[PDB]
Amino acid sequence: GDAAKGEKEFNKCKTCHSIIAPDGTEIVKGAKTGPNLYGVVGRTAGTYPEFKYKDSIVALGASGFAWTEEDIATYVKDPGAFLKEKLDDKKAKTGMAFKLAKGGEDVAAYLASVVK
Ligand code: HEC
Repeated sequence: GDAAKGEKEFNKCKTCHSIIAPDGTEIVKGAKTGPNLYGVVGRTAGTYPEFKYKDSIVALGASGFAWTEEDIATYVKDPGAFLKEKLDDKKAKTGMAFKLAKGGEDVAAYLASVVK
């Protein structure tokens, strides 16, 4: 995907999220309302350190759910619904009170590029 467009598009992502360098330097000085996305790619979702997740997203992760580029790209288009679906649960609420039926694709590539 267009990692460059992903980077630009990240202007929205960072409203809640951020991206951190391996050493801890706050590269994307965004918010920390959502789990800092650096290294989301391949991660077992709800398990990033120092982040107050919910039961749903954590359980999804615990069920052996890993964030692929595809999954990430899809998620942003239908968060909450994604959880509800894959967890086969009704009460699978998400903190992400935001959706976007675009960006996901390029942003996923950007995240994949960023995990260095
Ligand atoms: C503010 C509201 C936003 C915006 C604009 C975006 N996200 Fe995203 N996000 C947000 C919260 C509060 C949470 C936590 C969910 C929970 O219930 O705990 C999330 C979570 C994610 C995740 C999950 C990652 C993980 O499991 O560790 C992904 C993936 C994710 N959000 C990605 C993402 C992208 C690519 C965005 C770009 C526009 C984006 N979010 C925006 C809150 C918010």
